[PDB]
Amino acid sequence: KTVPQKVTIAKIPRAKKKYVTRVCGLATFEIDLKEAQRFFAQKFSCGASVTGEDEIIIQGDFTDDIIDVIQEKWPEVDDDSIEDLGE
Ligand SMILES: [Mg+2]
Ligand SMILES: [Mg+2]
Ligand SMILES: [Mg+2]
Ligand SMILES: [Mg+2]
Repeated sequence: KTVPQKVTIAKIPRAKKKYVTRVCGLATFEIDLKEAQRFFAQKFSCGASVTGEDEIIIQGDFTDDIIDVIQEKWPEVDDDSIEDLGE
């Protein structure tokens, strides 16, 4: 319906690695993005930023393993509810 009248601002870091991994939709599971950002940063020892309403950016390509990491950390994310958009 009507899109909310609302302004958001976010700083987004320059990518220093060959890739960045963008994670969207954790908030639709009521996962707190600050908690998620902390987990990813500590888990991977790479930079992680909250960059959108429902969006986290991780420095590095973690697409081969991040689905299993997310599902282990937040097991409410069932197999039918998470996917790599590059595949
Ligand atoms: Mg991959
Ligand atoms: Mg692997
Ligand atoms: Mg899995
Ligand atoms: Mg798809």
